[PDB]
Amino acid sequence: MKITDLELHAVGIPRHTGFVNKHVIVKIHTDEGLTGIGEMSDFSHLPLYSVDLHDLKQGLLSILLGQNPFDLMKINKELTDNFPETMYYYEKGSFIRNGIDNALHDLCAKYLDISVSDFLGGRVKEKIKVCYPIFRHRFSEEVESNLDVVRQKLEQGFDVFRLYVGKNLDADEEFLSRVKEEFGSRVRIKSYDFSHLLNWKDAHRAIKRLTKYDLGLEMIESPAPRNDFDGLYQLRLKTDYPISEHVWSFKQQQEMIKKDAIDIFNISPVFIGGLTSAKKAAYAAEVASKDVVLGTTQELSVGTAAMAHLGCSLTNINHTSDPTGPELYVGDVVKNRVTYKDGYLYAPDRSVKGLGIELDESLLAKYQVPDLSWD
Amino acid sequence: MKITDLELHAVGIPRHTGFVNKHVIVKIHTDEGLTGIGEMSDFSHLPLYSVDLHDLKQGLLSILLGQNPFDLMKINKELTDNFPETMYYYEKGSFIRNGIDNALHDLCAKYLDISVSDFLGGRVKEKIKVCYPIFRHRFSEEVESNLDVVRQKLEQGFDVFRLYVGKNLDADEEFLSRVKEEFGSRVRIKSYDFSHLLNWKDAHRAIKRLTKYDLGLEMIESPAPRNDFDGLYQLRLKTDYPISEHVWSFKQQQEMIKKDAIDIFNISPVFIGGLTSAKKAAYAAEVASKDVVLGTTQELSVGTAAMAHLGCSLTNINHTSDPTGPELYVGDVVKNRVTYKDGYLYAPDRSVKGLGIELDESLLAKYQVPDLSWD
Ligand SMILES: [Mg+2]
Ligand SMILES: [Mg+2]
Ligand SMILES: [Mg+2]
Ligand SMILES: [Mg+2]
Repeated sequence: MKITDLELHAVGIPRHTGFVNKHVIVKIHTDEGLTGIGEMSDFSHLPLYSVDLHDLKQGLLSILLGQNPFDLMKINKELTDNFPETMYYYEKGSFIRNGIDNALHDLCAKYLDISVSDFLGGRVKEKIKVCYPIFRHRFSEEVESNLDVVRQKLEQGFDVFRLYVGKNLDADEEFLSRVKEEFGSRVRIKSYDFSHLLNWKDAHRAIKRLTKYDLGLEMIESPAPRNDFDGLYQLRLKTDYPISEHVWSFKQQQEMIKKDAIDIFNISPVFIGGLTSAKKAAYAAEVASKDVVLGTTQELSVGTAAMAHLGCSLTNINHTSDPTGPELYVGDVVKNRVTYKDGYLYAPDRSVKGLGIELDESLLAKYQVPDLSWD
Repeated sequence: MKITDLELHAVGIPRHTGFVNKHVIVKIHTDEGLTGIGEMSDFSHLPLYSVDLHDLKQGLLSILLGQNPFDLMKINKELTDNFPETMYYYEKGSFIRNGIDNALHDLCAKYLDISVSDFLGGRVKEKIKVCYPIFRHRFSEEVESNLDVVRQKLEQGFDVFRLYVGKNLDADEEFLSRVKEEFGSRVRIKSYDFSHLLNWKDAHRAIKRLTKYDLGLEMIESPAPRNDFDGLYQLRLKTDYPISEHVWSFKQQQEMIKKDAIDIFNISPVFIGGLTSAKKAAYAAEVASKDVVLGTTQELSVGTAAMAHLGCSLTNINHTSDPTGPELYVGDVVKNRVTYKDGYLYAPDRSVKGLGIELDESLLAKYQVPDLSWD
């Protein structure tokens, strides 16, 4: 069983709002005709530079050519050697490793004629609760429009949301007030995400005023600057609600563990380098008796399916997760998108081997983009 | 006075050893006909991906177009907003910001008809001591070769070196023995650099045996894994010699200051985002009563000149520095290549406005490379 070729398809799929996120669909071919598919999800994040995919295909091929796809530990070590972790949330190297590792899982699973779920440790549950995002308000005028979004998604089954806050507290508070007023207990906002915008003391004051509204609130996410472990710790001591933070590197996770800086580790394959790395992160959390939730960068169906399988295999996910990326896009590049129902993400049919998702060539072509350049 | 255009020239200049590093020469044009030149030094570092320069030029132009080059604080803020610090030693965004900010210094100085030295705080000295690098031995068989290097470079005036260690302590030890044997006090090895290869306890063991040899030893550099602040501290306590570490981000530097983890801050524009950022880092070290030394990524003449001006303006450089990049290359792209005398790097003629270095279009074209792709 050996890797014989690699394909990278750049695609740009617009969100209902207009922004066109760029992703790279991965295909790993073997000598036995089995192909693994993966997704280097959402390259549209700072820094404001873009990677040469022609050069990248060459580098990755030199690494993968002739390898046994089942050598996940060996391959991932080499990937990390070439694409180091940098303690940076949006390191493009993480997205890259993610697409490759996830494609390898699909490949191995297909080879064994089993679902990726069975390759990841099996099932603990068949679905995991997720939430839909309401991006941060900048002006009070944006409130009405977001209430429409809430009413619309609730109508579709999403009764839980997560709100990005910190930019305009008066607006944040107006929104929450309007939500409690109209929906009562029909809607829950499980997290207030500050996206690392405020210093911990400023976040403390914000938390104090926003939490006057508790609509099934489960956590406060990223309430301090990136890598501010001490600030997270101090804030955790002053806040009743669990503090959650994204895991973007083992070094960063190690520090938050050692310093008992947070309560919930937000793990997402794309930010940590793939399923192999995400599992290690989740297990590290488990060994430390810490809670976990699956985060998101807003991936398409292929990337979301990866989390569907991983999420349904973990015993330490005790809160609502975030992967609802497909809901923000007008399209995808698969024959059948991931399944959501009543605010839950379902792990693909366990009887279907591999990831349980299939690429649609006509759609790959339709959304194809020449490169990953910015606008 | 406004920026009207930008040019990015990718160049590949082979090292005497053969390896061809890639750099990007920067030209920032204005409405008054004045052009600032800069250098995005050595992109040939991991991660194993390359930046699209056509896309990069568009992104940088969108930032700089129409701006007043004297608004250094405003521009650097916008540069950092688009190219965030990542606590990673070789973040390509740092090299990018460096080239731009350095070109802005040249541009501003040219406009004012003054040397960059006088735009940076003037002169404290006219030159700074530097050292030539002896890269780490992997096999004892290499000791002979490196000894020939020392003899040749000493003959050329370089009486101070820095030795990279950690791979083969037996070899490092043999080399140090042979050098003390053949040259005695004729040569000094001011630093034993571990390049983050060993965990602090293992480095402690190495240090104990390597420092049996003291040829004007000034510091032990990077004796702990990248960002291992606690490790640096513990090692700072057990080591008599000063501990130095490279500064790659303000967050990293802030933490090393807070924990008093090191004694000497190794600052180099390329790793921190340019002269503006390097000055802030140096001043922060000064406020903290800490020493500074100028580091290097092996830049060419334009990049080295930036440090020559900077180094000669600082009051807290009390040790030998590292910028001898030009010595490793077979050529450059300037009319007046940076040279050294008796192991010293002199600040450029204070009578020459700007950086004091002029590009040579013929050499620029000779060493031109189509892109920054890997080989
Ligand atoms: Mg978040
Ligand atoms: Mg995203
Ligand atoms: Mg060093
Ligand atoms: Mg270098």
